[PDB]
Amino acid sequence: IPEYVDWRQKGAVTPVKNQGSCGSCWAFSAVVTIEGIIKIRTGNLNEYSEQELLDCDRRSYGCNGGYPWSALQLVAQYGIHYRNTYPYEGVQRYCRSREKGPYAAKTDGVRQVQPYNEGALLYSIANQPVSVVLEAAGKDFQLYRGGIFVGPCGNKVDHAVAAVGYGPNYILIKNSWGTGWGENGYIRIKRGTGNSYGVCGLYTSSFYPVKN
Ligand SMILES: *[C@@H](C(=O)O)[C@H](O)C(=O)N[C@@H](CC(C)C)C(=O)NCCCCNC(N)=[NH2+]
Repeated sequence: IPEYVDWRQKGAVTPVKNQGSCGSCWAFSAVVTIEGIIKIRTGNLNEYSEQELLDCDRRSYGCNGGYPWSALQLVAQYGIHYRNTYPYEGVQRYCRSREKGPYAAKTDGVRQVQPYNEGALLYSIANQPVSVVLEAAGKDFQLYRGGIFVGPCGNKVDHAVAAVGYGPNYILIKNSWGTGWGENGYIRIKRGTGNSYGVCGLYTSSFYPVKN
């Protein structure tokens, strides 16, 4: 795998989004991986519905948090609608996937990256955007403005995001806190420290969709 990966340069990453006050990051994270794998497999970049996963993933807890894996499993089981068809409302409502017509995309399955292994995650990122989790509760992370972020941060993960690239000393992360946070909505998080957890627990729980 190469020294640098940046799926934005490959046209596989949609504009940065803002989840608002709702604890829906798990759905945003899942959607970035779906947008990426559909572009990789089909050549088209489309935006998908975070709101649909928020409403319809019965394993997750709406705006009270949830599971990227469960959201990805829903897309493999059933499918997902375009964002335009099922736009983001920032509040969990009744699942409306039966009343929105046929699904726009469908995946084949969901695979977990071997946890607590930076190279395994880099290998995954070299193939496609990956859903990852990190500790975002620290003000150091909350106030991040740019550069390669080293912390301070612990490994009490609480926030799902998406890894869309990497370089020799960082992993490139698409956050869901709007374009005014970080580097136009992104953070570069230091890698190569030899911590198994990853900086801010970044290697704790990583999933990606499979699409034949
Ligand atoms: C993300 C956010 O917008 O803050 C959101 O809180 C979330 O997805 N949290 C996850 C933490 C990481 C993705 C690991 C989470 O805590 N999920 C667990 C489900 C919520 C807890 N239980 C209940 N019953 N609500």
